[PDB]
Amino acid sequence: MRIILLGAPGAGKGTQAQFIMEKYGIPQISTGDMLRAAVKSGSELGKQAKDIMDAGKLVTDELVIALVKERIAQEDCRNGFLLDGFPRTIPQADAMKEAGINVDYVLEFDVPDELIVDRIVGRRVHAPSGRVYHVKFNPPKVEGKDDVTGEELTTRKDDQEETVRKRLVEYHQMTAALIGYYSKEAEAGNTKYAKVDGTKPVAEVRADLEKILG
Ligand SMILES: Nc1ncnc2c1ncn2[C@@H]1O[C@H](COP(=O)(O)OP(=O)(O)OP(=O)(O)OP(=O)(O)OP(=O)(O)OC[C@H]2O[C@@H](n3cnc4c(N)ncnc43)[C@H](O)[C@@H]2O)[C@@H](O)[C@H]1O
Ligand SMILES: [Mg+2]
Ligand code: NA
Repeated sequence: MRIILLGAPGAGKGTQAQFIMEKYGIPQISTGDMLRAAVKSGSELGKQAKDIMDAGKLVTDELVIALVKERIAQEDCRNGFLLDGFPRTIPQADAMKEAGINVDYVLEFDVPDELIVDRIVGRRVHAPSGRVYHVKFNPPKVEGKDDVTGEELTTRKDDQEETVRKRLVEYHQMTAALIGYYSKEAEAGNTKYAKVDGTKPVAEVRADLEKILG
């Protein structure tokens, strides 16, 4: 199974990705996670993203296309994968088409703009795994600690309010058009498309997605 997650910043894509990965045993391909990891490790492919992400801007198409192409060539992607943050622009989507990368589901996470800032400012992450928490809405069992590894959670450098607002502008300017893109693909029978209410509690969004994915 191959899946794309669409939605504004903070819509809950990464949170729900964890559950989908487990049930269907496919890896999460998170371009945000991959870019942050490249910056942290000083990897030649992706370290350039540091200043761009801090500015709340999109990394160039060619860089993230290269990162994704490298990542889905791995053997753990041979029987399916979950795309989380990719594609993020029309050219990124067309690059997938050009490469002949078909998907089975495109899942849109709907959340009002007014909820995004207070979600992201409370976000805490376990970088090695991609797991994320919220200090109020979805906290760890032990404050500041990853539930699975017990390792110390961190705060992303680009998660302050002003940077979030810039990300939201970028989204509406560049990324929202992917709804129509994959809605059109679905009408052609090239994939299924489904929209969920991302304001529901985490477990209910999970249940709604499970009902769609069967
Ligand atoms: N293809 C690409 N092309 C170009 N540039 C790219 C790129 N991909 C990345 N980049 C670059 O990387 C930068 C950062 O991008 P990115 O890594 O994607 O961060 P983002 O834009 O802020 O949005 P996320 O996808 O991380 O949020 P999410 O939808 O996964 O929600 P989450 O589960 O975390 O949840 C949010 C919070 O709410 C909580 N939460 C989750 N679900 C619920 C719920 N139902 N109820 C209450 N709280 C919830 C969570 O605990 C969490 O705290 C970009 O600006 C860009 O520079
Ligand atoms: Mg994500
Ligand atoms: Na398909």
